[PDB]
Amino acid sequence: PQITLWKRPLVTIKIGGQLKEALLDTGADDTVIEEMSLPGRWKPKMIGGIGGFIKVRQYDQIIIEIAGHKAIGTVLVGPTPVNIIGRNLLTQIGATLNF
Amino acid sequence: PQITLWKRPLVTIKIGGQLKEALLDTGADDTVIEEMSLPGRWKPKMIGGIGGFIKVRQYDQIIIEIAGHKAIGTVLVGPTPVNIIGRNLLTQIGATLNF
Ligand SMILES: CC(C)CN(C[C@@H](O)[C@H](Cc1ccccc1)NC(=O)O[C@@H]1C[C@@H]2CCO[C@@H]2C1)S(=O)(=O)c1ccc(CO)cc1
Ligand SMILES: [Cl-]
Ligand SMILES: [Cl-]
Ligand SMILES: [Cl-]
Ligand code: NA
Ligand code: NA
Repeated sequence: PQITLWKRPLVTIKIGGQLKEALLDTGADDTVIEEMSLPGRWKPKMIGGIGGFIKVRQYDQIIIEIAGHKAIGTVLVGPTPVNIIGRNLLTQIGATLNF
Repeated sequence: PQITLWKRPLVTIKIGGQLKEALLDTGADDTVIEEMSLPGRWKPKMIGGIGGFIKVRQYDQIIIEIAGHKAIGTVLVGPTPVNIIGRNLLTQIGATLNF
C-alpha cells in the first residue's frame, strides 16, 4: 500500500499471539512495544528520545506480522507511550519513504 | 526520491539561511529542531516523547527547505536528540510510506 501522512501511520500488528496497533516510524532505529510478556531470553537496555530515556527489555529473534507481512528481529519492550515499528523491521517488509 | 530504511533517513534542511541535518520522522506529528533563533513571535506547546513531556517554543509559518523541497509551516524549538521533520512538513513535501 501507499500510506499518506495526513494522519498517524498506524497499522495492525500481531506479536506474541496478540493483535495491537502500532506506528510505522522511520524515526525509530528499533521497534518498541508497550509492556507485554515475550518468550526467551532478554537483556536490559536504555533508549532515549524527547523527554529523556526509558528502560526496556531487549528480546532478539521475535516474529511480528505487520499489516499482514511477516518480519523477524529485535523487539524492545517497555513503558513507551505508543507501540513503534522501527527501521529494523520496516526494512524487512520493504518499506520506503517516497516524495 | 525513494528512501530505503537500512540507514537513518537523514536529509539536509535549510532554515534561517543555515544548512542543518534532520531526520525524516513519520512517527512525529510535529517538526522539532534544536535551539536556534527564529523570527517572529512564539507560542507555548507541550509535546510527549518516548521519555515524557517537554516544553518547546512554537513558531508558525516558518520557511524551511527539506531535501530540496520548499515548505512553510510550524517549527517547534526545544531539546531533541536530533532535528526531526514530522508529518506536518512531510505532507507539504508530498511524502508517503510505501510497501
Ligand atoms: C525522537 C526520535 C529521534 C526517536 N523517536 C521516534 C519518534 O518518531 C517519536 C515516536 C513517538 C514517541 C512517543 C509518543 C509518540 C510518538 N516521535 C516523537 O518524539 O515525536 C514528538 C513527540 C510528540 C508526539 C508525537 O509527535 C510529537 C513530536 S523515539 O524517541 O520514540 C525512539 C527512541 C529510541 C528508539 C530505539 O531505537 C526508538 C524510538
Ligand atoms: Cl533486528
Ligand atoms: Cl531494499
Ligand atoms: Cl504546519
Ligand atoms: Na530471543
Ligand atoms: Na510566525
